[PDB]
Amino acid sequence: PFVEDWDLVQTLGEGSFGEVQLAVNRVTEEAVAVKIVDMPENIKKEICILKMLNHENVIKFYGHRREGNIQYLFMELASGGSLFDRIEPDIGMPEPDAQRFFHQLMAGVVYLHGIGITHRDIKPHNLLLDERDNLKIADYSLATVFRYNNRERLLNKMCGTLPYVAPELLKRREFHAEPVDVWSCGIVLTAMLAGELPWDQPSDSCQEYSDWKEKKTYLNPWKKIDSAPLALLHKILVENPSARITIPDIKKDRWYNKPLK
Ligand SMILES: CN1CCN(c2ccc(OCc3ccccc3)c(C(=O)Nc3cccnc3)c2)CC1
Repeated sequence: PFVEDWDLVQTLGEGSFGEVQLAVNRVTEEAVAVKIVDMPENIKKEICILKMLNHENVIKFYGHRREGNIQYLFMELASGGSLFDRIEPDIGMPEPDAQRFFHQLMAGVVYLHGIGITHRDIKPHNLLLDERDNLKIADYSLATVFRYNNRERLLNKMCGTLPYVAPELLKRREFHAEPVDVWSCGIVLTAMLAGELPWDQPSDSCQEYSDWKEKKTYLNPWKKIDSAPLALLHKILVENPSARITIPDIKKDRWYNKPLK
């Protein structure tokens, strides 16, 4: 029935593990986002995490259907598109829009981490907008459990997107999940405020990453950023994950608490 219930109108994007399509129902014309996977059982894990999600700043999971070898995952379509499309290259966006999206990103991330889930691929492509421009964290294909029965487990898989990835994930055999998601959030904030990513990756072979470690914020992208948010970015984009600021402390930051417009 699926082909008789739903029409796949277009490609929306690809997750790390899969591809998702705009689907419109042939009776109701209801429009949804559908992820279709040809069935290895990473998907079983993805589904199970998707079933846990209940928050305003996380995408809405409708449910799943398995037909043939193929699995179907249905989710709320984000009528606002992705955050990536609100970033003007070389410019970013107005500082108050950035702050609001960053407040919302932090709300979603706090939520995930409080259920012991790490997203592992936070970037503007995976941050979607509803009709009222409320941000929603999407794509749980790399998400995983880092805390269960109140015990933390360290991660050891490299994954994500290079320019968003924390430097410890390139160097350490094992590392803590939360500080890696905090890192990526800082790269997203950079992108929102400067319309460009600071480095290809956070390794010593990368000159722009060295420049930042030497504190040369007279260079781009940093020179485009006002002093208050830059001060936050200095706390987030700290190489040593154990000195990196934590989300509770982000919520006390000066710019984070600045009334804007
Ligand atoms: C008017 N249109 C409305 C829809 N517009 C739009 C554009 C990209 C999208 O996803 C990109 C994506 C991001 C991550 C992974 C794959 C694809 C979605 C969307 O709703 N996707 C989605 C929803 C729920 C769960 N997952 C993805 C919607 C573009 C503007």
